[PDB]
Amino acid sequence: SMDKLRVLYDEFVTISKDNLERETGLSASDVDMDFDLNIFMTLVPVLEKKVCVITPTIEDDKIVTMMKYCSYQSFSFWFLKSGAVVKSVYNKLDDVEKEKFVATFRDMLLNVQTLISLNSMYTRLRQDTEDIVSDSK
Ligand code: NI
Repeated sequence: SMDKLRVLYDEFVTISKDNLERETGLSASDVDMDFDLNIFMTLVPVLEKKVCVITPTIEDDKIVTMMKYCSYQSFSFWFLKSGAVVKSVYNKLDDVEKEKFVATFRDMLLNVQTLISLNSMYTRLRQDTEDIVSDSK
């Protein structure tokens, strides 16, 4: 599940870096997928509120809208470098790579949705054990 995300995330980063460095002239900072997963998890709720709920059948134009609301300065590889958003990069792509980028972003937000649900199972199992420990004191 982290496995299919790391494929997507690395695609998303390769595409983003190419455009970001070309357009700004600045050098990307180092990738930390884990740091960026946290950022993505904060972001999913805010995209669902700002635009619409994220379902596996969410339409292209809805994703493309969400790309306006995702700031590269928040992520490891672009930390505080410039004001670029994901749409800023979509807009520099040719019409073929636009479809790939929409697919990659959509599929990445889906894997992040499944990562959120798994994480709140891990915390449920942890509460279930913590409740046992304190129900002796
Ligand atoms: Ni290009």
